[PDB]
Amino acid sequence: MLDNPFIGAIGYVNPDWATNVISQANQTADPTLAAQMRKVATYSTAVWLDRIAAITAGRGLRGHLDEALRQMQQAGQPVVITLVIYDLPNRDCSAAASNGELLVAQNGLARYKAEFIDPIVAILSDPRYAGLRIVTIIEPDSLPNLVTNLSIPACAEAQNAYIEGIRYAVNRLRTIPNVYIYLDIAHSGWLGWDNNFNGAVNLYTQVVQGMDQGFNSIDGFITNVANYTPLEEPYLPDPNLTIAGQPVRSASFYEWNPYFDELDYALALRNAFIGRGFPSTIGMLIDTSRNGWGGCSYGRCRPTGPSSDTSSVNAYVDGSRVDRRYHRGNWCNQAGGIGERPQAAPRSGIDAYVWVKPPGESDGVSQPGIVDPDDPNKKFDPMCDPNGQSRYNSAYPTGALPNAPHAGRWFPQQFEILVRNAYPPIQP
Ligand SMILES: [Ca+2]
Ligand SMILES: [Ca+2]
Ligand SMILES: [Ca+2]
Repeated sequence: MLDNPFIGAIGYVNPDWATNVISQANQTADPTLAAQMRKVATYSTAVWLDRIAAITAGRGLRGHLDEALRQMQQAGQPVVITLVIYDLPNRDCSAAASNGELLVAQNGLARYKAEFIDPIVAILSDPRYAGLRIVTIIEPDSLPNLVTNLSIPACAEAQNAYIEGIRYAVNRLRTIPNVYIYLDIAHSGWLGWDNNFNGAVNLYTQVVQGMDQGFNSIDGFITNVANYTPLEEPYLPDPNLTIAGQPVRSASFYEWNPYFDELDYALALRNAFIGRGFPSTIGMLIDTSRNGWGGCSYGRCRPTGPSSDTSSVNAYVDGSRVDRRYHRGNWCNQAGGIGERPQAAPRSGIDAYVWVKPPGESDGVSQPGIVDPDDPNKKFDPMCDPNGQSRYNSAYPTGALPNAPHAGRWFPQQFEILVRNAYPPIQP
């Protein structure tokens, strides 16, 4: 097994995603923007397995792997393909409504094992795929809920199913020598606060210790999956900097969380885990699909330096931060921009920047009353209401873009915004 599966391999390019990008480019009048979109279509994105049907629907898992083989033959070098394993029972428990098809109280764990993990493992075990590097991102929005959201019944009731399900997934995937396993661990705006950070380190250490190969059962962790938090806040590098008598982390946007960005957070987690007994061979991934924050939205353009307004900590932070969301918890259909392109080993301790969430795919439908004919499990979430307030702090708007289709479906208005706001900007 390699120390870093992203070194010496090219990323899988999903033709089904690229087809959507190119279709929009062909319908885009501005020749420069259209050319930028065509360039975007050449980049590598992860394949999401978000329900049992996803295993065989369309080209299916085998189809993507066969396509990866073709790209590998064509390129004359290894291909690394990223798969998102995302179907735990009581999935996304902190939402009032789960889009997940499996329920803990109705044989969810057992079905997760037999009908989701098992057939995935059988396909990945096919000797035909031995030449690939297969990266599996394990269950976004699962374990972090057990740190912060146990007050929510759906989360508290799912605890042991999450633990046993993730252990089962990793234990089975570890039997396949070219599978590289990264556990999802949210983002800095979720687990950055001291109590959450320590709670997460404790929890993930317990979860991994109980796996068959203990601390050797995984290859590392991933942050920022499907979120927008920047890699770096270059103009807020010191969370303890005093402005008007107070440290900048005390700003309303941060609420005393000292982690303003994903590099600080991912590297701190990695060091903490190594301190708990994980081998230094672990590496972190960060999803940079939508965290560039170029262009302008939410009443601001990207800052080009620390704010000149040192009159209050809020004025300073709000004028200095690259993440210009109204509130850090605003996760749905944000007017952000594409971030750093997928790349291997950008920093010591970081295995790669990856595009896990595929840019252009919706985070959720923007209003209730509309049922997805292909998945009646997908349900409107008020965080996606362009006219609504955040459920985490009602003083702030959701920031969600209007006219969004159901989650996973192509959202051309956001895709155009994501390309225009790319940082670094897309070059045709
Ligand atoms: Ca490694
Ligand atoms: Ca089965
Ligand atoms: Ca920083």
